[PDB]
Amino acid sequence: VNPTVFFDIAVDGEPLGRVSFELFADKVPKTAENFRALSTGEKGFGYKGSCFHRIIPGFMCQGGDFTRHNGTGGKSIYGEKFEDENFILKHTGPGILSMANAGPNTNGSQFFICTAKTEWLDGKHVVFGKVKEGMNIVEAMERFGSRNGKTSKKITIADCGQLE
Repeated sequence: VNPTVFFDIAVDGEPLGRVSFELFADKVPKTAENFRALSTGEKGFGYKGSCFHRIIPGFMCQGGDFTRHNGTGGKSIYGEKFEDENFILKHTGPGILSMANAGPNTNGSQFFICTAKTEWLDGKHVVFGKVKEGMNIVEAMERFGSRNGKTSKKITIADCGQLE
């Protein structure tokens, strides 16, 4: 019953592969629905064509800024920001999908895929999904990152949508 969303990842325009995410709509329905709708683009905007602007190997891949492409922008389907829904789920290891924010109750569209256990984020970032297929593609993306987060090539979501 939990939706599955896919991204097709491209590196400087060249196809890399597909990642699919289970979203935990049963635990965080409002947060999961935001990501789902942004992935299908059904509201008229969303993730298709946007980039991963910050990739730190051994930490995380961050994306979702589809308005300024650098970590300053993005917006949710509910408005510019929405609240922290709950903190039931924890950052338990690689593959966790969690919301980026700028303080309490400022979720927009930016998210990060964890590539390590990041327990110090528990209770501050809302966990809402996990990689289902294609963790190996996330691992491949991670190699184009750097210590300060700058990417050596442009990593883009060439296509995205809902599978299940």
